Amino acid sequence: GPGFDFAQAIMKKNTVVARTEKGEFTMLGVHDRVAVIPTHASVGETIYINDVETKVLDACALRDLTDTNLEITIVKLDRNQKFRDIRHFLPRYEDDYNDAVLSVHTSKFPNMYIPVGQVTNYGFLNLGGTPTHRILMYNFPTRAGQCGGVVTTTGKVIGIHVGGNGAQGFAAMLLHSYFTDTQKHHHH
Amino acid sequence: GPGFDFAQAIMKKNTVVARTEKGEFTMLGVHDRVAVIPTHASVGETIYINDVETKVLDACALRDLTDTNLEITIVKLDRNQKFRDIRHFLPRYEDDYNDAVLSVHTSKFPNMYIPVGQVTNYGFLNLGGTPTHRILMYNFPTRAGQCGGVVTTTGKVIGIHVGGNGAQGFAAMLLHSYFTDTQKHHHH
Ligand SMILES: *[C@@H](CC(=O)OCC)[C@H](C[C@@H]1CCNC1=O)NC(=O)OC(C)(C)C
Ligand SMILES: *[C@@H](CC(=O)OCC)[C@H](C[C@@H]1CCNC1=O)NC(=O)OC(C)(C)C
Repeated sequence: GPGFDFAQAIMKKNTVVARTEKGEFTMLGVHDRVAVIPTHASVGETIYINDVETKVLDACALRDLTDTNLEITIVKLDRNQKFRDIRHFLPRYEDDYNDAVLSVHTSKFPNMYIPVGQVTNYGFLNLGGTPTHRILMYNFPTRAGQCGGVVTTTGKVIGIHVGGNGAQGFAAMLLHSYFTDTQKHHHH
Repeated sequence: GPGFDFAQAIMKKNTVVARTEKGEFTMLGVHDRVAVIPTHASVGETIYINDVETKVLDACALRDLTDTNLEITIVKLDRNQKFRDIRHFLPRYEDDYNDAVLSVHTSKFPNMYIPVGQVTNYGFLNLGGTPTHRILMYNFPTRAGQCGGVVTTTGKVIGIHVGGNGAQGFAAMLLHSYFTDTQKHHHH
């Protein structure tokens, strides 16, 4: 019994449509003015958020300690509204999951929910020719237009959709420690 | 709070993918080997059901007593499996509804759910140049590929999706009396 109600609460308060030179993506807002988007979106210095041109104050394309793409880009946005803080719904650790929902919020699909079933910690993925780590996999035929879609179970936001091979879909994990209010160094 | 669980139970036991010369449509099975599909599908003497070629034993393109298109075609299929009988979930009368779900089951979207919000008894619609009666309307930007999609609230199957103008979506009603085990006359 997929957590449709939870998915819908997340979509309603915590997603916007983002558009870059690469097209539209569902965008999950995490806290304050911080959101995520797949790294293949190629975030620049500005982005459209619900068709409003918006200054990108920071964009961090995450990579692990092997210097490998994680496919998550964290963005800080110059806008007035704060996102509801949903960090407490992010998992602490890598995990497998049951009965997940993928939800999309784009111009073409402003509110759509797809039960993808079981989600497994998959690991390595050649993503459009880019070596990528920390991938989650579900046996569902996801399509173009669903990148950035949010993967939830009840009470957890576990990843965002980034790829698919026609039979399976792939999400980059979200972990709680990606967003903890932290320390000082030169990142660009 | 949309009835996602109800929608999912209907999709799981009572839909198949149907494909005609016009493309793929979600197809709702109602009872025995009787199903529905939008009249614009142009059902012939055979149809594909989950990619299996299937004899169409009867196809009745419903019209009202003004001789106007209702956009429902009832089909009787030569296949082994019986549909779970869901006639008791069909409304008796025309009505307006709250918080409906539209669900799609095609090759491209084998399982997708879209909350469309309020559903109003709309009446007349010029559907792709065909005058049509008994239409339901929802303020949601439905797209090509969603025709045949099932419109539910908890406990009722109220219509199938047939059209849209980019801002609103339109479904043809289903009424309980369309499927009551009835009497004798020449219909073709
Ligand atoms: C989401 C982004 C997209 O559609 O970009 C257009 C090129 C894509 C989702 C998968 C496409 C096929 N099925 C999917 O679930 N991801 C994507 O295209 O990844 C790259 C690496 C850009 C090819
Ligand atoms: C469903 C059938 C379809 O896609 O046929 C391809 C021509 C269509 C749904 C609407 C299209 C735009 N938005 C919709 O919600 N219905 C449709 O195209 O109706 C006709 C009468 C065939 C034009």
